[PDB]
Amino acid sequence: TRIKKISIEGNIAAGKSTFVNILKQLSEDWEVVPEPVARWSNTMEQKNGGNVLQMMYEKPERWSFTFQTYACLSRIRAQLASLNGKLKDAEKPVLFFERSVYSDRYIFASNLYESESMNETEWTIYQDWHDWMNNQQSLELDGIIYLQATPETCLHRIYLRGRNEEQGIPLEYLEKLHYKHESWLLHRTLKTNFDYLQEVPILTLDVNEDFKDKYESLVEKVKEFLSTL
Amino acid sequence: TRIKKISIEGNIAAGKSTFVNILKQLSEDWEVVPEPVARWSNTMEQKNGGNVLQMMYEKPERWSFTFQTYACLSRIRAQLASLNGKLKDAEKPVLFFERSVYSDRYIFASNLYESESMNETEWTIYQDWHDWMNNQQSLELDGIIYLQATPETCLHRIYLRGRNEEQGIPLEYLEKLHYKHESWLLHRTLKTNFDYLQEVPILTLDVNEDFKDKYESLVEKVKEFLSTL
Ligand SMILES: Cc1ccc(-c2ccc(CCN3CCN(C)CC3)cc2)cc1Nc1nc(-c2nccc(N)n2)cs1
Ligand SMILES: Cc1ccc(-c2ccc(CCN3CCN(C)CC3)cc2)cc1Nc1nc(-c2nccc(N)n2)cs1
Ligand SMILES: O=c1ccn([C@@H]2O[C@H](COP(=O)(O)OP(=O)(O)O)[C@@H](O)[C@H]2O)c(=O)[nH]1
Ligand SMILES: O=c1ccn([C@@H]2O[C@H](COP(=O)(O)OP(=O)(O)O)[C@@H](O)[C@H]2O)c(=O)[nH]1
Ligand code: NA
Ligand code: NA
Repeated sequence: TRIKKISIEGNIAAGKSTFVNILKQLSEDWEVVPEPVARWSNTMEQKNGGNVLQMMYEKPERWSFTFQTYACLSRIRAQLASLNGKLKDAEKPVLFFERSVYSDRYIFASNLYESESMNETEWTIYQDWHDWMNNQQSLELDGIIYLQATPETCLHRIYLRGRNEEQGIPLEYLEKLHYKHESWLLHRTLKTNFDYLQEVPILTLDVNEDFKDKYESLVEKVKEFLSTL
Repeated sequence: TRIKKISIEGNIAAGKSTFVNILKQLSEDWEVVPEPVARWSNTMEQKNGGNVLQMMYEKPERWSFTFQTYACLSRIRAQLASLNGKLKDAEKPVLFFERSVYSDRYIFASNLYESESMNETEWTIYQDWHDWMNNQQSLELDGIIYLQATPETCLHRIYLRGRNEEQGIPLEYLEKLHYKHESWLLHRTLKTNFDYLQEVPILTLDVNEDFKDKYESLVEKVKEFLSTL
């Protein structure tokens, strides 16, 4: 029938990839679109993405615009392709997106503008492109699952995941991203050019406690949430 | 009925803007989409474009990717808007595009890559974005009118038009762009990811002689060309 689209949102190393790969396995009606940036961080997209990530570590204020535009186009095409290719013989089809087009802009790109890694012209061009690129759209979300963790939990999980380039990320940065997610998804204080988002259902899940071998209660809340949509 | 789409192609100051504003007036069935870059060179797009042009004059190797992506998105939306808003009560509707999506990539963006104003990653990202952005398309061309002028004619016409920032453009640069237009539109030696372009009809017009008050013979060739499409 109609595929349900659910974004999984959360800070760096909150556990979105872990959670998505749990969900993947529990039902033939449940599919997953991993975040392109996540995969680049692990082929022509993969080659461009690896180069942009490395370039960004050196000089965020030169590459933030290029990076954000490509990260968002790569997400849009990977999401469209899952919508068109998968779950068509399924009865209650669900697509779980690792993050969204809205996190790209209102979390990451916004944060880079706010750090002066994009200048006003780059941020304005980026918003114009984003506003327009997302009309020329059937990616509209049925609901958002927020994986809520403390900055400290995420900082610990960055250490656990043990990526060289990430070991430098400081608590202060994560506390910034955390704050943006609280404003957007909990207090719902964040305005956007996407009217329907104000009324989109949000499930908030506390993932401060390890869930890798103990996720039944989280999946129960996901199944209840899905029944309301 | 079905709007016919014709790109007007030519080197800098060949006379495309002059020619398009002649055509505009000759028929209620004839509409024109000026090139966004041309208008920026004369409002939020206008403000972004002015800033990007000025930034480009200072540092082409920093802004070529940002400039080319925005110039092409601005063209795509201005072309789409003319296709959807105009010529609907008209019997033999024609839209004349000042340049195309194909000149953006195969002339300008290509030329900037070739001058090392874009690095390989920027050029590859740009081509990926272009390939994909132009599927998510009803802008396909019925025919191309090539306004063919010598580099010297164009250099003279840059002096005539008398834009401060352009008075620095050297013959060598124009000879480069000229060569690209000859390869693409005359010898048809240039390959592209747009199969149909190999078979698109091209009218070549010599505009070395001033036509502003003497254009009847050119318009006669345009009307004959249109009757074949
Ligand atoms: C790879 C990489 C390299 C570098 C950076 C980075 C480093 C430092 C700073 C602060 C700059 N300061 C300059 C001086 N000032 C005084 C203070 C500030 C900002 C950024 C970040 C990333 N990853 C990102 N990943 C996304 C991302 N992830 C998913 C989705 C999506 N859309 N974007 C965004 S940044
Ligand atoms: C505004 C502006 C400022 C600057 C330039 C510019 C200047 C110099 C150079 C050569 C660099 N060199 C560096 C060192 N090397 C040794 C040799 C080379 C390249 C470029 C050009 C433009 N306009 C353009 N306009 C379009 C354009 N027009 C319509 C449509 C469309 N898509 N693009 C492209 S560039
Ligand atoms: O309940 C959890 C969730 C995550 N992790 C680990 O924490 C890191 C971050 O998880 P993930 O990469 O899924 O986070 P994402 O960036 O996708 O949110 C990884 O090493 C996980 O194996 C964990 O040990 N227990
Ligand atoms: O037959 C012509 C065509 C053009 N021009 C002048 O040459 C310059 C370049 O023309 P245009 O701006 O139309 O060129 P485009 O860049 O649009 O090709 C302008 O000053 C025109 O008025 C001219 O004097 N006679
Ligand atoms: Na599944
Ligand atoms: Na007209």
